[PDB]
Amino acid sequence: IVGGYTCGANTVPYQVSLNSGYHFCGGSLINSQWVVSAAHCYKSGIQVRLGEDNINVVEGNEQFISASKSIVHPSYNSNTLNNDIMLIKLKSAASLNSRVASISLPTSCASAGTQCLISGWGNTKSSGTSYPDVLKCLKAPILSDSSCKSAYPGQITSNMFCAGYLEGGKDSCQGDSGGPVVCSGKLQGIVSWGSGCAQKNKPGVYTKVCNYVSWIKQTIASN
Ligand SMILES: [NH3+]Cc1ccccc1
Ligand SMILES: [Ca+2]
Repeated sequence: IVGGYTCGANTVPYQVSLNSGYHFCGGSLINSQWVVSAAHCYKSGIQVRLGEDNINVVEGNEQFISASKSIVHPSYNSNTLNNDIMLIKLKSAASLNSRVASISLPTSCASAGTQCLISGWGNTKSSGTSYPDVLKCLKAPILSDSSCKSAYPGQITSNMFCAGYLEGGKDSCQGDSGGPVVCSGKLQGIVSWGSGCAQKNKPGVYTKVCNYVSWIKQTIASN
Protein backbone atom coordinates (compact mmCIF):
# COMPACT_ATOMS: atom_id res chain seq x y z
CA ILE A 1 0.00 0.00 0.00
CA VAL A 2 1.41 3.37 -1.11
CA GLY A 3 0.23 6.46 0.73
CA GLY A 4 -1.72 4.62 3.41
CA TYR A 5 -1.67 4.45 7.19
CA THR A 6 -0.79 1.83 9.77
CA CYS A 7 -4.06 -0.03 10.42
CA GLY A 8 -3.35 -1.04 14.00
CA ALA A 9 -3.01 -4.60 15.24
CA ASN A 10 -5.99 -6.86 14.42
CA THR A 11 -8.21 -3.99 13.29
CA VAL A 12 -8.79 -5.78 9.95
CA PRO A 13 -9.70 -9.18 11.37
CA TYR A 14 -10.54 -10.88 8.06
CA GLN A 15 -7.14 -10.09 6.48
CA VAL A 16 -4.92 -13.13 5.92
CA SER A 17 -1.33 -13.52 4.76
CA LEU A 18 -0.55 -16.36 2.35
CA ASN A 19 2.85 -17.82 3.22
CA SER A 20 5.09 -20.20 1.27
CA GLY A 21 8.16 -19.63 3.41
CA TYR A 22 7.53 -15.88 3.15
CA HIS A 23 4.50 -13.63 2.66
CA PHE A 24 3.52 -13.49 -1.00
CA CYS A 25 -0.15 -12.42 -1.23
CA GLY A 26 -3.11 -11.39 0.84
CA GLY A 27 -6.55 -12.94 1.14
CA SER A 28 -9.82 -12.63 3.03
CA LEU A 29 -11.44 -15.06 5.47
CA ILE A 30 -15.05 -15.64 4.37
CA ASN A 31 -15.97 -18.36 6.88
CA SER A 32 -14.14 -20.54 9.37
CA GLN A 33 -12.71 -22.83 6.67
CA TRP A 34 -12.41 -20.78 3.46
CA VAL A 35 -10.29 -17.92 2.15
CA VAL A 36 -10.75 -15.97 -1.06
CA SER A 37 -7.72 -14.53 -2.90
CA ALA A 38 -6.57 -13.74 -6.43
CA ALA A 39 -6.01 -16.56 -8.95
CA HIS A 40 -2.70 -14.97 -9.91
CA CYS A 41 -1.55 -15.76 -6.35
CA TYR A 42 -1.91 -19.52 -6.98
CA LYS A 43 0.90 -21.79 -5.89
CA SER A 44 1.25 -25.14 -4.21
CA GLY A 45 2.21 -25.37 -0.56
CA ILE A 46 0.24 -22.49 0.93
CA GLN A 47 0.04 -21.85 4.67
CA VAL A 48 -2.66 -19.37 5.63
CA ARG A 49 -1.72 -17.00 8.46
CA LEU A 50 -4.61 -15.45 10.37
CA GLY A 51 -4.50 -12.91 13.18
CA GLU A 52 -1.33 -11.24 11.89
CA ASP A 53 -0.09 -7.73 12.39
CA ASN A 54 3.72 -7.91 12.25
CA ILE A 55 4.39 -10.80 9.86
CA ASN A 56 7.97 -11.19 11.20
CA VAL A 57 7.17 -11.39 14.95
CA VAL A 58 4.93 -13.82 16.84
CA GLU A 59 2.68 -11.46 18.80
CA GLY A 60 0.17 -13.93 20.22
CA ASN A 61 -3.04 -13.79 18.11
CA GLU A 62 -1.83 -15.79 15.12
CA GLN A 63 -3.32 -18.97 13.74
CA PHE A 64 -1.26 -20.81 11.11
CA ILE A 65 -3.28 -23.34 9.07
CA SER A 66 -2.23 -25.18 5.93
CA ALA A 67 -4.41 -25.27 2.84
CA SER A 68 -6.03 -28.57 1.90
CA LYS A 69 -7.36 -27.53 -1.52
CA SER A 70 -7.12 -24.56 -3.86
CA ILE A 71 -9.70 -23.82 -6.56
CA VAL A 72 -8.86 -21.27 -9.27
CA HIS A 73 -11.88 -19.86 -11.09
CA PRO A 74 -12.80 -22.04 -14.10
CA SER A 75 -12.46 -19.12 -16.50
CA TYR A 76 -9.35 -17.40 -15.12
CA ASN A 77 -7.22 -15.95 -17.94
CA SER A 78 -3.67 -15.21 -16.81
CA ASN A 79 -2.99 -12.99 -19.83
CA THR A 80 -5.88 -10.55 -19.27
CA LEU A 81 -6.45 -11.23 -15.54
CA ASN A 82 -10.15 -11.68 -16.21
CA ASN A 83 -11.74 -13.75 -13.43
CA ASP A 84 -8.79 -13.20 -11.06
CA ILE A 85 -10.25 -15.07 -8.08
CA MET A 86 -9.41 -18.28 -6.20
CA LEU A 87 -10.78 -20.13 -3.18
CA ILE A 88 -8.57 -21.85 -0.59
CA LYS A 89 -9.91 -24.41 1.88
CA LEU A 90 -8.18 -24.71 5.23
CA LYS A 91 -7.21 -28.13 6.60
CA SER A 92 -9.00 -27.28 9.87
CA ALA A 93 -11.42 -24.57 10.87
CA ALA A 94 -10.07 -21.36 12.28
CA SER A 95 -11.17 -20.21 15.74
CA LEU A 96 -13.19 -17.04 15.27
CA ASN A 97 -13.20 -14.12 17.80
CA SER A 98 -12.95 -10.29 17.66
CA ARG A 99 -9.40 -10.35 16.24
CA VAL A 100 -9.94 -13.18 13.71
CA ALA A 101 -13.29 -12.92 11.97
CA SER A 102 -14.90 -13.51 8.62
CA ILE A 103 -16.07 -10.83 6.19
CA SER A 104 -19.50 -11.07 4.60
CA LEU A 105 -20.03 -11.53 0.91
CA PRO A 106 -22.03 -8.82 -0.84
CA THR A 107 -25.62 -9.13 -1.86
CA SER A 108 -25.37 -6.21 -4.26
CA CYS A 109 -22.60 -4.61 -6.24
CA ALA A 110 -21.18 -1.36 -4.95
CA SER A 111 -21.56 1.81 -6.98
CA ALA A 112 -18.95 4.31 -8.08
CA GLY A 113 -18.29 6.86 -5.34
CA THR A 114 -18.53 4.35 -2.50
CA GLN A 115 -15.61 4.56 -0.06
CA CYS A 116 -13.76 1.34 0.68
CA LEU A 117 -10.90 0.02 2.80
CA ILE A 118 -7.94 -1.70 1.10
CA SER A 119 -5.26 -3.39 3.19
CA GLY A 120 -2.04 -5.35 2.85
CA TRP A 121 1.65 -5.92 3.47
CA GLY A 122 2.77 -4.88 -0.02
CA ASN A 123 5.30 -2.35 -1.22
CA THR A 124 4.88 1.17 0.17
CA LYS A 125 6.83 3.04 -2.55
CA SER A 126 5.85 4.12 -6.07
CA SER A 127 9.52 4.22 -7.03
CA GLY A 128 11.80 1.71 -5.41
CA THR A 129 10.98 -0.85 -2.78
CA SER A 130 10.18 -0.90 0.91
CA TYR A 131 8.07 -3.66 2.38
CA PRO A 132 6.43 -3.08 5.74
CA ASP A 133 6.24 -5.62 8.47
CA VAL A 134 2.89 -4.38 9.84
CA LEU A 135 -0.44 -4.16 8.05
CA LYS A 136 -1.16 -0.97 6.07
CA CYS A 137 -4.57 0.47 5.22
CA LEU A 138 -5.95 2.84 2.59
CA LYS A 139 -9.37 4.44 2.20
CA ALA A 140 -10.25 4.88 -1.46
CA PRO A 141 -13.38 5.36 -3.59
CA ILE A 142 -14.64 3.17 -6.39
CA LEU A 143 -14.21 5.03 -9.68
CA SER A 144 -16.78 5.19 -12.45
CA ASP A 145 -16.57 2.55 -15.14
CA SER A 146 -16.06 5.30 -17.72
CA SER A 147 -13.01 6.69 -15.88
CA CYS A 148 -11.63 3.17 -15.40
CA LYS A 149 -12.00 2.32 -19.10
CA SER A 150 -10.49 5.65 -20.09
CA ALA A 151 -7.42 4.91 -17.93
CA TYR A 152 -7.01 1.37 -19.32
CA PRO A 153 -8.45 1.29 -22.85
CA GLY A 154 -9.26 -2.18 -24.06
CA GLN A 155 -8.40 -3.86 -20.76
CA ILE A 156 -11.35 -3.56 -18.34
CA THR A 157 -13.96 -6.31 -18.35
CA SER A 158 -17.31 -6.46 -16.55
CA ASN A 159 -15.50 -8.44 -13.82
CA MET A 160 -13.21 -5.55 -12.84
CA PHE A 161 -13.49 -2.14 -11.24
CA CYS A 162 -11.04 0.65 -10.55
CA ALA A 163 -10.57 2.26 -7.16
CA GLY A 164 -8.21 4.94 -5.97
CA TYR A 165 -7.15 8.37 -7.11
CA LEU A 166 -6.51 9.55 -10.65
CA GLU A 167 -4.08 12.15 -9.26
CA GLY A 168 -1.90 9.30 -8.01
CA GLY A 169 -0.08 9.06 -4.70
CA LYS A 170 -2.28 6.46 -2.98
CA ASP A 171 -2.76 2.92 -4.27
CA SER A 172 -2.28 -0.79 -3.67
CA CYS A 173 0.98 -2.35 -4.85
CA GLN A 174 2.99 -5.55 -5.30
CA GLY A 175 2.46 -7.87 -2.36
CA ASP A 176 -1.06 -6.56 -1.69
CA SER A 177 -2.47 -8.84 -4.42
CA GLY A 178 -5.27 -11.10 -3.32
CA GLY A 179 -6.24 -8.90 -0.41
CA PRO A 180 -9.54 -7.30 0.44
CA VAL A 181 -11.45 -4.24 -0.71
CA VAL A 182 -14.24 -3.82 1.86
CA CYS A 183 -17.06 -1.34 1.42
CA SER A 184 -19.94 -0.90 3.86
CA GLY A 185 -18.87 -4.00 5.74
CA LYS A 186 -18.87 -6.35 2.73
CA LEU A 187 -16.13 -7.80 0.54
CA GLN A 188 -16.49 -6.03 -2.82
CA GLY A 189 -13.04 -6.43 -4.37
CA ILE A 190 -9.82 -8.39 -4.56
CA VAL A 191 -6.50 -6.60 -5.24
CA SER A 192 -5.67 -7.68 -8.81
CA TRP A 193 -3.51 -5.47 -11.05
CA GLY A 194 -2.56 -2.06 -12.38
CA SER A 195 0.27 -0.28 -14.14
CA GLY A 196 2.84 0.39 -11.47
CA CYS A 197 1.67 1.84 -8.16
CA ALA A 198 0.28 5.26 -7.36
CA GLN A 199 1.02 6.75 -10.79
CA LYS A 200 -1.11 9.50 -12.25
CA ASN A 201 -4.08 8.25 -14.31
CA LYS A 202 -3.30 4.59 -13.44
CA PRO A 203 -5.50 3.55 -10.52
CA GLY A 204 -5.66 0.06 -9.13
CA VAL A 205 -7.86 -2.59 -10.73
CA TYR A 206 -9.83 -5.01 -8.58
CA THR A 207 -11.79 -8.21 -9.15
CA LYS A 208 -15.52 -7.46 -8.83
CA VAL A 209 -16.58 -9.96 -6.14
CA CYS A 210 -20.33 -9.36 -6.50
CA ASN A 211 -20.20 -11.20 -9.87
CA TYR A 212 -18.85 -14.35 -8.19
CA VAL A 213 -21.11 -14.87 -5.17
CA SER A 214 -23.06 -17.74 -6.76
CA TRP A 215 -19.85 -19.55 -7.75
CA ILE A 216 -18.37 -19.04 -4.29
CA LYS A 217 -21.45 -20.33 -2.49
CA GLN A 218 -21.90 -23.35 -4.76
CA THR A 219 -18.22 -24.27 -4.56
CA ILE A 220 -18.10 -24.09 -0.76
CA ALA A 221 -21.30 -26.15 -0.50
CA SER A 222 -19.77 -29.07 -2.44
CA ASN A 223 -16.12 -29.06 -1.31
N1 LIG B 1 -1.34 -0.51 -8.21
C1 LIG B 1 -2.21 -1.70 -8.40
C2 LIG B 1 -1.44 -2.98 -8.25
C3 LIG B 1 -0.36 -3.27 -9.05
C4 LIG B 1 0.31 -4.47 -8.92
C5 LIG B 1 -0.09 -5.39 -7.98
C6 LIG B 1 -1.16 -5.12 -7.19
C7 LIG B 1 -1.83 -3.92 -7.32
CA1 LIG C 1 2.94 -12.04 13.71
